[PDB]
Amino acid sequence: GPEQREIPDVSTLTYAEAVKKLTAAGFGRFKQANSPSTPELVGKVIGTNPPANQTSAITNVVIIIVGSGPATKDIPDVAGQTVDVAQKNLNVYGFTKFSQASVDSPRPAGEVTGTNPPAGTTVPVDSVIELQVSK
Repeated sequence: GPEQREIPDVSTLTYAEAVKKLTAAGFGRFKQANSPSTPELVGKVIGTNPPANQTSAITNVVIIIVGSGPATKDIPDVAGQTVDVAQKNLNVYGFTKFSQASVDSPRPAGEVTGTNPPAGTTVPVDSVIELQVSK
């Protein structure tokens, strides 16, 4: 038997599968990374550095990359309503981290004038949205 062990091809199906089977293969040295990719493949391994078809020495660090599917949303238009009410509606369908930018109030005041990124821009929901409010 070689010092190299074969990497199970169940990794492709799920990270959980990868780890358990690879653990049963004798590997205990891992390096994990995840990269944003096609959301419908979230949680599965999208690639390992040691191949599933070749045998790799068990002294090797297995670099396992997980397919990460982030929650992203387009910032909607909720301008024309109050800062408090706008954040509330937007939060339900969008983001939880807000920042406020003061813009000059000609006629509207207190009400949301718009968003920092142009409406329709899709960004990670974990990212901070800046709301343009009439000071």
